[PDB]
Amino acid sequence: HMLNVGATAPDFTLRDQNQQLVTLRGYRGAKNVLLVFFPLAFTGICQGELDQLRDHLPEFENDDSAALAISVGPPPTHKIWATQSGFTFPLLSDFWPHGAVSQAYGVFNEQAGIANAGTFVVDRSGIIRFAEMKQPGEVRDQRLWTDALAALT
Amino acid sequence: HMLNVGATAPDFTLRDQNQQLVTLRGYRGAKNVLLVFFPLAFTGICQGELDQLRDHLPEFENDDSAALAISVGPPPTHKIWATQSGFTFPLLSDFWPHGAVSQAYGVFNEQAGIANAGTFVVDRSGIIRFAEMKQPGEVRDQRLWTDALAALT
Repeated sequence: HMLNVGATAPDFTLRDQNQQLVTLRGYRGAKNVLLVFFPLAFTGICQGELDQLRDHLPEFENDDSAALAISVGPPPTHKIWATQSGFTFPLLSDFWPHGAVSQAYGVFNEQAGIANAGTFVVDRSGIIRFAEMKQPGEVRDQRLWTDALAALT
Repeated sequence: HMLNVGATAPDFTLRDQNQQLVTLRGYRGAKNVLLVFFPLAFTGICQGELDQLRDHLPEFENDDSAALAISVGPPPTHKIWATQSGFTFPLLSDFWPHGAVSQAYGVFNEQAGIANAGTFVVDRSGIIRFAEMKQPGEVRDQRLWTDALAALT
């Protein structure tokens, strides 16, 4: 089960698609952070969700907000996928330990070994202010993410 | 340590790039099996290795032998990579549990969470007849594999 609103966002340091280290706490005091967990690269549903994030990127990656996509895939996988899909935002690798970050946020699927489609908004204080789990047969509403971020400014 | 010649090749059941199950024991009493463990899809080092396999595929995949590539990546990853590289042989997913099959063959890298570049030849009885792990920094000479399979007829 997902970490609830008001809980302290577990810290993490993960490799992005270009092998750079990205730390959640690096955004404390500066930007609200949108964490988009997704199951697998090269799958239709994740493609659609990240394509929509790509299309509305300025509403998520700006002076007040940062957007980080997270999955169990390693950087080379995310690099190729990001290049083909045109993703310029960071795709982080919760690869080894496998899904450690996903488990900390309570969005890890132990049966399949992938992250569930959970989204969080972490405020400037490192506190989770928004938490949304994707429901069966549907895509997450991203207007809801922009509004949640806009509300924290 | 890596499993060496004389040992029983641990049995496995894994999904190939097209989600079809592939078991090692299915080849016993029929074909010699080349097991090629590789670290990560979309990396130059693994590309070079599997390209060499692809370029000489008829010598490994015939009436007397089959070739299986294995790594920790999931099927969608291998599917896309196989399509881009023109790989027609099975790329199996040692994805969940993470690196289980690789750990059973003693070719799993615990620091990086990937399989080391290990190659095995399993004969019709299920015994390892060839076992070689890539000297990281040096490239695998695949004519040594063909000779290993040549001696099993």
